[PDB]
Amino acid sequence: MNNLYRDLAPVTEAAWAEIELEAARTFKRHIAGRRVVDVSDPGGPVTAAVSTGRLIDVKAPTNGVIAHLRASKPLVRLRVPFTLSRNEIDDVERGSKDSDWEPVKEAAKKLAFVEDRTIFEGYSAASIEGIRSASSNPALTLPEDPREIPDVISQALSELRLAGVDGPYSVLLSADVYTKVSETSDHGYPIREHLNRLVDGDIIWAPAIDGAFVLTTRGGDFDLQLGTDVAIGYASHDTDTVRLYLQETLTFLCYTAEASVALSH
Amino acid sequence: MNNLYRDLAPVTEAAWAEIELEAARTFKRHIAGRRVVDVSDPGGPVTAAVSTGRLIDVKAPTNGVIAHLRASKPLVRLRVPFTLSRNEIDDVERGSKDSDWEPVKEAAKKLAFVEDRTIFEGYSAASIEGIRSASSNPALTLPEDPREIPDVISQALSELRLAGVDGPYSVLLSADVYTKVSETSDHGYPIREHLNRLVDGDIIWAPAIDGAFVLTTRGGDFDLQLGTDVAIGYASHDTDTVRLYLQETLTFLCYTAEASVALSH
Amino acid sequence: MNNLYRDLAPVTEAAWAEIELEAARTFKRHIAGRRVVDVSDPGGPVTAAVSTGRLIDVKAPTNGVIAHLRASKPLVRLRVPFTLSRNEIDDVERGSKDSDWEPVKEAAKKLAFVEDRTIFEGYSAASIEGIRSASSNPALTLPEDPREIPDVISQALSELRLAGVDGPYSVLLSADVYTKVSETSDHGYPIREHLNRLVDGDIIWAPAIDGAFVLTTRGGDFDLQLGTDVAIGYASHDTDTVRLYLQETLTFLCYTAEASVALSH
Repeated sequence: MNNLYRDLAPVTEAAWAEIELEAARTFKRHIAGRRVVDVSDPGGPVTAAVSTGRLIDVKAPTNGVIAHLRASKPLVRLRVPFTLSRNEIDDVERGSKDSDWEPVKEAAKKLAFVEDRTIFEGYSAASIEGIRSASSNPALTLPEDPREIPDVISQALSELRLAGVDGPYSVLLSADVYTKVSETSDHGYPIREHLNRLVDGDIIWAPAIDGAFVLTTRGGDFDLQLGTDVAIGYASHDTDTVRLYLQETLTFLCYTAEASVALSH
Repeated sequence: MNNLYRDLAPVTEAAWAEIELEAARTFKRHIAGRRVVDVSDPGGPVTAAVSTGRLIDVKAPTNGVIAHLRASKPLVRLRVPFTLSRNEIDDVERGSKDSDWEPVKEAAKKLAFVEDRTIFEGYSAASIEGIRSASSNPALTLPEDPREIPDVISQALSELRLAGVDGPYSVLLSADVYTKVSETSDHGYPIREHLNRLVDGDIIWAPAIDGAFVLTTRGGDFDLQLGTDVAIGYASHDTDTVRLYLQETLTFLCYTAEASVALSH
Repeated sequence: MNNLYRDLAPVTEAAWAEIELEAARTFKRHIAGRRVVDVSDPGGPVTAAVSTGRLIDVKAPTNGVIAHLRASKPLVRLRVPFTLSRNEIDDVERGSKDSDWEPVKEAAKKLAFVEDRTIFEGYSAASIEGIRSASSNPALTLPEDPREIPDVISQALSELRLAGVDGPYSVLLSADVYTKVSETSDHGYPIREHLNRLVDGDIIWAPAIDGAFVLTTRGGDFDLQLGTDVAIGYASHDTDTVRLYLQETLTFLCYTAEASVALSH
């Protein structure tokens, strides 16, 4: 066995398949960073840090010796526990098609939100600087009126052009901004269509992030190093409930500071 | 023979083919639920219920025994009788191309309307909860002005996005709302074109339903379990008329409560 | 895994085999309905109802439509929990041949009694009418004197003959009546031998039932529809005990009302 004690869980194979399907569907639906950043292959449970290739000055041990520490970025393991009714798990085998997988969906959405906020807004406790802070380009402010959002999007694209970066550009919108651009139409077209016409990439729904992000998907700028991908593990169970969790180990590294523009307000 | 005593009917094979063609054409034209919901293969005349996989607490027969009833949803058989002039049936063989199949068309439209209302508006007597009642998403109100319908459609799509559901979205419009969006044009385009641009699915004409419905066609949310599909049977005949009927046995089950948005007014 | 979490139980394979052997032996010993009624093949955990082939009038959804509900009989799941000492389970591997399987025997006898009472005495909460109530033939009264039991048995056979039913006849006796006929002898022969001479079937010991039953085993009259057969499942365990259960899902249907005679007192 491995650390996910799934064999110890009182969950059937059919219920396991349904739970995995629900978690994967929700995570894919609510994730936005993986669509733009480079996702490394999982390094395995052993992997604990990613080498940045740099050196840190440290006080030599003896005279006449120059000592340097090898810099690295630690992976963080993020775990989202959730509990399931054993009645629904048992109902799956009985042919039930509407088992209550809401805790799975909530946990998957929470994990996706944490991952996206880590990639974009950063996670200081994990020594991760997000795309917003690492952006050397000036930060714009989203206007209140949705019809003026294409203006600031064009301004951000102009800033990226002045930064000399190439490759397809993708716009990431928060839930509020995405809703505003979708529900507002101009010239018989929603504002989201205007934004999609502006860039050759795609308009990404990013409910976890704040404001908006404009960045290039040429590759080699944003790296999401994965220790292990999203997995479902088992914690404990009662006679009527099972306590599972969703966990993953990752770090995010930004290499190019001028490859993104961050918008707020 | 089977319960459809077609061999006992005074209807010729050519007239039978014409009647079946008319009934199938009208049913396909006037049906909307089958285009969005999952339609099971017919289970045969024996099938009487669909297992929901759940248990119902019942009072044990003896001490020390725990008893549970197996929950299921009963299929309902819906029959629409209609009568045909024997003169038209006889005229079919004589080469007549304009036989009066209006009763067939009326019966087929009535059966399609009953099926669609059962799927969407529900049929309580058959223990069927429609999509409208089963929708956990908030219910919107269609504005009187047709030009504002894309606004509430975008609002419903935003609600579905907040519900975390994926897959292509299809908008179902009642006869009144479909007529209003078709006959009203904005920016040199009918409002129906705006709605079609909003969603990646299709705008469905649903004359049976009320208001509008926005839902995802990803699959696995709406299930139409069929005992037997639509068939034409024979009841009786006079010297000048034949009494036939259109019948089908079905039930509708909704599995996902957040996969649809219902609009009224 | 399936809903019987046997892999999660702290029970060895040898102890499992002993427990299954004990449960099967006790159930076969104490069961009487399966010897006379037709036992269907298990339909699987999904099966929740059995179609009776009939229609129920329901209030049409729209005008000009005739609607009928498909009648069915729900399966009932009967579970008999029991607890075993972990010391005995561990002793099985150590070569112990006299492990305490009394809880298994008690649970198996209780399940057999519930099944037999359901078949014969009925279980109203499960919408099951027993053989006694479904019997259209008049009900006889068993005399107090065991030597007069062959008289009423012959009377019941005469009633079955007047009902025009054929096939071998089997007499089912309650524990009290079986004990009385066995322990009482006439003409150097127990009364049970007289009863066995009366019918071409067999005298069945039916400790669950009350009074006696005379019925024909020609087939096609009494049907025991099985969802799942008797199985042993796992519930929980302590450091010294394991909580298991015996469960099965079934319904009983009587097709011929004149194929049985029920005796009381």
